[PDB]
Amino acid sequence: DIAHNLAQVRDKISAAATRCGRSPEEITLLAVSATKPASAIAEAIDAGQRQFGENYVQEGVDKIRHFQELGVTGLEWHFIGPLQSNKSRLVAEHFDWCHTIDRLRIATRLNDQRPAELPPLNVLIQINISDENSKSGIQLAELDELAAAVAELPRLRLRGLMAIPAPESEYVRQFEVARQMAVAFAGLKTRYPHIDTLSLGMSDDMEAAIAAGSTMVRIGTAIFGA
Ligand SMILES: Cc1ncc(COP(=O)(O)O)c(C=O)c1O
Repeated sequence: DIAHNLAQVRDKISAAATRCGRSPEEITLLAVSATKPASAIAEAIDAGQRQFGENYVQEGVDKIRHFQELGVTGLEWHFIGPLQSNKSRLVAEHFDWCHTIDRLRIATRLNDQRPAELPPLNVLIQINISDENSKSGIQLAELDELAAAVAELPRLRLRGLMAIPAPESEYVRQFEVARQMAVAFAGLKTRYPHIDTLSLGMSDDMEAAIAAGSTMVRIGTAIFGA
């Protein structure tokens, strides 16, 4: 039951925020609807969910067109998958957020392809904080340079950081890795304008990420099933 699962997930978010002295409103729930049908999204919308994350461009754009066509207003779509240059125009024309900026050329393409009448595309720079197997994300040492370049792109808005840590079962390591991101986020936030988003945490490490300072958790399985 999607409605029931949304309520249950929001309950555990709220508790984890309150337990570590944070307001529940500090945490945005991003419902990851990738691989799920539009009808499952429509259920979530009827249950009050408004922010959806998609991993594949054409799948996401098709859904966005579907709900725009029903005149369903007020949604926020986040592209959270790796972005190839040949699909950037579709992202730039349809999505509200992109979490996976890890090279300047893809950001400049998105900026150039973003219609001027739209709001600037909110972007996060993706950090490979702990996954030796992943091709995605930059090293932290590259952050200052990339953030500076991205920040001048007028049709993008740099909002913060994202990371997909390597899978980790120990709470202690989940926390310390998320803290590495939170420290980097805080340092960016002191010099850059409108840094307010740390996209960090999924179903299995949600509590450590929230304790560490995440502002946005990306939940799929716990809402829609795997
Ligand atoms: C970036 C990102 N966030 C979240 C998820 C899903 O998280 P979970 O199903 O563990 O809640 C995935 C896709 O599986 C993902 O690629």
